[PDB]
Amino acid sequence: LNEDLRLHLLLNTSVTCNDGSPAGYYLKESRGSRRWLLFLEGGWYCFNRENCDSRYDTMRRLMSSRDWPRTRTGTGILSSQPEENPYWWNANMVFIPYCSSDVWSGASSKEYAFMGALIIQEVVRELLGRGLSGAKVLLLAGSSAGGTGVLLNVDRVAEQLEKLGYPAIQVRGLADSGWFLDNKQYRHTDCVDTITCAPTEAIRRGIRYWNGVVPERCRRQFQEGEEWNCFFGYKVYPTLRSPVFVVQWLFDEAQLTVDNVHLQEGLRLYIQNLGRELRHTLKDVPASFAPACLSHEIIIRSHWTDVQVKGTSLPRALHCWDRSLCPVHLVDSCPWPHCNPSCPT
Ligand SMILES: *[C@@H]1O[C@H](CO)[C@@H](O)[C@H](O)[C@H]1NC(C)=O
Ligand SMILES: [Cl-]
Repeated sequence: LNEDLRLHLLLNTSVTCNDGSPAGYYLKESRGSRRWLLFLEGGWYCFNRENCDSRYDTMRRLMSSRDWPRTRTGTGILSSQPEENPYWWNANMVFIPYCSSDVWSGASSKEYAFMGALIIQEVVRELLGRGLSGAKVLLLAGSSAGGTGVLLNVDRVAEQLEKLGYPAIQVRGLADSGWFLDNKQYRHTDCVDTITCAPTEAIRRGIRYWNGVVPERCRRQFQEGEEWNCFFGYKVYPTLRSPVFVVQWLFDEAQLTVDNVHLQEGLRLYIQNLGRELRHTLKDVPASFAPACLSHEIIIRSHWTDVQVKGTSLPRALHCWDRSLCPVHLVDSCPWPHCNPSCPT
């Protein structure tokens, strides 16, 4: 097929996936478009040697490029089909697979390797030779751990480009399902399994184990040793220099899982309070889209055009935002999961 994204493994083979195989990116160039969409894949993380070994058996794709296919079809925001992607089908499309298990924060060279931030850096620089140097807009986008990666890296990439001599390129971000709360769990549990570890504790261990770096402007706000705060969207958002659009299910499953909810009286309240706290953190975020659904991820799913908030679709909210650089602070007020009719299933 004419329209598939093609795999490029990183020429510098010292920047690697967890297991030492080369990292990489898929690319579909678009004749004539000055819009670049760079997508960071998600899929959790591992914060100790034992959890990582276990992920290596269960989910090897997420720790190695050995079996990556040479092509991939872009879906959602990365689709070249006008019906699937009405404003940006004609964009330069890039998919960066997530094989560092580090929320894209790993920045050192030397057991498992965690080099997420360096993979992004490396992909940006290779792309300059394939046409990124003439871009008007570089949209750094991501889902789940990729979404959080956007927040950790978008200003780093803005700096990388001005340092390399390409200041005219407008760097922006789009974080989907990467906006989490460092809250108290519903029912307590000791941190042992990835999926049920409290978010706060998970990042504390992750950041040390990974040698993870956080954006500089957020790092300065918190004490030495408390860099884990910068993994949380409401804490990193305020000092961002690059513009960022935030897409977040008010009742995100990954959030519920880490809050040790499993799917009552007390639970209803906790859940409904979650939704409320979420809304509160989006109050000063005009570029947001936050439907009251219980779900996780949206932007590279084929059905992303379906969801609406206040009569506006996600592709339309994004296009208006792009144009402002038609409403934009699109947060559902209805208070219980699925109260929005447009939710998916
Ligand atoms: C290649 O990547 C390695 C590991 O990050 C880095 O140390 C080395 O300097 C890179 N090569 C360059 C920038 O030429
Ligand atoms: Cl061309």
